Amino acid sequence: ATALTNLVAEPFAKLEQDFGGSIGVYAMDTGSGATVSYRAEERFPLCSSFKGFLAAAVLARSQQQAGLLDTPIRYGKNALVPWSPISEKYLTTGMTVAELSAAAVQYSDNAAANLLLKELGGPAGLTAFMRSIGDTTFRLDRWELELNSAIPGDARDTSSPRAVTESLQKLTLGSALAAPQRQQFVDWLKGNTTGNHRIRAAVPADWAVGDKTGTCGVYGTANDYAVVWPTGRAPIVLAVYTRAPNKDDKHSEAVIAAAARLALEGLG
Ligand SMILES: *C(=O)N1C[C@H](NOS(=O)(=O)O)CC[C@H]1C#N
Ligand SMILES: [Cl-]
Repeated sequence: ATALTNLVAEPFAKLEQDFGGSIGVYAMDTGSGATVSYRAEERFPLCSSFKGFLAAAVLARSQQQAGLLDTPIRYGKNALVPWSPISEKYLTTGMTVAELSAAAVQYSDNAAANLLLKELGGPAGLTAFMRSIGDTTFRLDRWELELNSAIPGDARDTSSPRAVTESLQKLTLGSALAAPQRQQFVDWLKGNTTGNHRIRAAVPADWAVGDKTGTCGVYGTANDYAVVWPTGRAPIVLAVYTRAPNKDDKHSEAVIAAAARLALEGLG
């Protein structure tokens, strides 16, 4: 007999009632292969969460371009956009590709993400990297900040929780990348600073977590994805995405953390 997915689903539905929108969740236990899935194939806006996959695409590029990571990108004023706290600090000097990548992942630095997008040939460059690892769902169309609009019905700049999770698993645990680059991706995720009230809030403090958040700032639209390493057990890969129908519906970190908990607890 298979899982009773109605029973697995029930507490997510309840959560989304008080939230006033939609929650998408996919979790995969890499030990057992068990999964939790709720609206896991619906599209949700990526917001800043594309920046993790961006860093991975940069790492993929570096495999073929020795020293790309230690190459400084020296930029002007036009690179800068709000929510770019690290790239703003280094305007007068520049930042290496590695530094920009760390800033994109760990501070969700907007300007740094746009600078790296330019290196890959724009949003379409990153989408093409995702297609190269078999993600047919992911689509990044625009740049920071336009990609944050999160307008109801817009398929631009979205993916599914499931596709996010499968791609995250390929890049962090599978061999999609070479082992040094894979470790570098994990290290960047592990050092994220913006995720303490989301998936990390659901995980025992002594378990290692790498994550990337997104917060569009409208339409209740926010997210997190992560790899979790329970001590002495196979890692878990999961993604939690939200949206809501009104522009002024608040997003909620508590809801994200609650959905992560339900997902993690439901794996077996
Ligand atoms: C991305 O979604 N961002 C970047 C920035 N940081 O928030 S995040 O949730 O940590 O990713 C502010 C909100 C939004 C923008 N712009
Ligand atoms: Cl400029």
